[PDB]
Amino acid sequence: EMVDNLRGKSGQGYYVEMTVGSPPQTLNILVDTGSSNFAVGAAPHPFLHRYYQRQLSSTYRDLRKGVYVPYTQGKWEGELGTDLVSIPHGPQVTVRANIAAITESDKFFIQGSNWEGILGLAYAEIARPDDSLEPFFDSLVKQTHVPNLFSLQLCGSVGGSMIIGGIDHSLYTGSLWYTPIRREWYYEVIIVRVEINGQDLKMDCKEYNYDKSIVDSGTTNLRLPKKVFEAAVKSIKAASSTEKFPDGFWLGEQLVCWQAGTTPWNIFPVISLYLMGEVTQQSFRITILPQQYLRPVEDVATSQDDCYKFAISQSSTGTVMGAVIMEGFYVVFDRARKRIGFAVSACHVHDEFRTAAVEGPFVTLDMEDCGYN
Ligand SMILES: CCNc1cc(C(=O)N[C@@H](Cc2ccccc2)[C@H](O)CNC(C)(C)CCCC(C)C)cc(N2CCCC2=O)c1
Repeated sequence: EMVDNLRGKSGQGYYVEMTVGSPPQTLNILVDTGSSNFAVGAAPHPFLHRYYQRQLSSTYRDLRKGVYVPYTQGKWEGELGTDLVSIPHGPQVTVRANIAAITESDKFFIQGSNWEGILGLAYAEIARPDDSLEPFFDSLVKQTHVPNLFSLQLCGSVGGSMIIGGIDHSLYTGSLWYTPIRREWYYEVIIVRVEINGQDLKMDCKEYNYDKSIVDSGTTNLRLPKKVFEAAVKSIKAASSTEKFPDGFWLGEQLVCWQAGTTPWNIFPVISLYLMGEVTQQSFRITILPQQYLRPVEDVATSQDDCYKFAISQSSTGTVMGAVIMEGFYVVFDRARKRIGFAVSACHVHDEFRTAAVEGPFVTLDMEDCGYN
């Protein structure tokens, strides 16, 4: 009954329906594996259709502590408190959790996104103000009999499914390949190799993980360390040289459009990200097609064409495998076994020539540890 319980709009995040307070106040909350704070708009804002009204909740408890959270994009400040929370289209349980009441924000809420809050699903180590603020999932597991695990199937209006407490076999095909969660703070993993159209980038694998690599459903793009990003773009341009695009495109500052239905998918290469396996020197790879890294930008004004933005960008905080990477894959966040599984999704991207895939195992003779720290 949790299938297709996610909605969203490209580049604006995926959200699930939740209720906070008593009586229940329904709100759409963005699913974010890239942070650990559960926060909801709690005051009027230009882009908010509704918000959390603490005065109307008889079960609310103020913690008398303020909180500030800065993201890559946007930031907000609010008041900490606790209240009862439930997930209509999820496990039928009610738990008391910490909630940050957003009273001030900057470039956080998105006009027309349809969500009013965020659910940080990562670990307490990155929660603000500090790790003593128990994240929502932790509270959920402690207070209920929900297994310490959740899976996300993001599909490219959009939708998807967030299965809490288990794995839904009808949401993927083939095998599930697991990569270790290197450290329990962000969902940190290790990339051991990167290929652009079968051609290895030939780089010390530590570069791919400088200073860390994570799985973040709350970030749109595939963000790469400067060195890797430059190498990647050079290779993608080479592969697509039959057409020349302005530098602004490769910088993600400009759209590229083609007449409706004529996008030349074939001139863009497949990007392979090899992830560390559960066994020494073993790995598996997930393949990304341009249908994933060329994000469609819907606009009625430009509807005679199909327009896209390059969804691969530079980062100075490590590799971020965002939503465009997760789309088309069934991703299992097995917190109980400190590992993340990937499998081809029931809504995977593909055309008559290529398809997104999860393949393994691959072996490496190199004995180097790809971990940066
Ligand atoms: C979906 C909206 N699009 C985005 C979002 C973000 C972004 O910062 N997302 C937040 C959550 C968030 C913030 C605002 C609105 C919605 C969700 C995420 O937690 C960061 N995780 C991090 C990176 C791990 C940081 C967590 C900080 C906390 C203090 C732990 C970056 C994007 N960018 C920036 C350039 C490329 C790109 O795609 C595009």
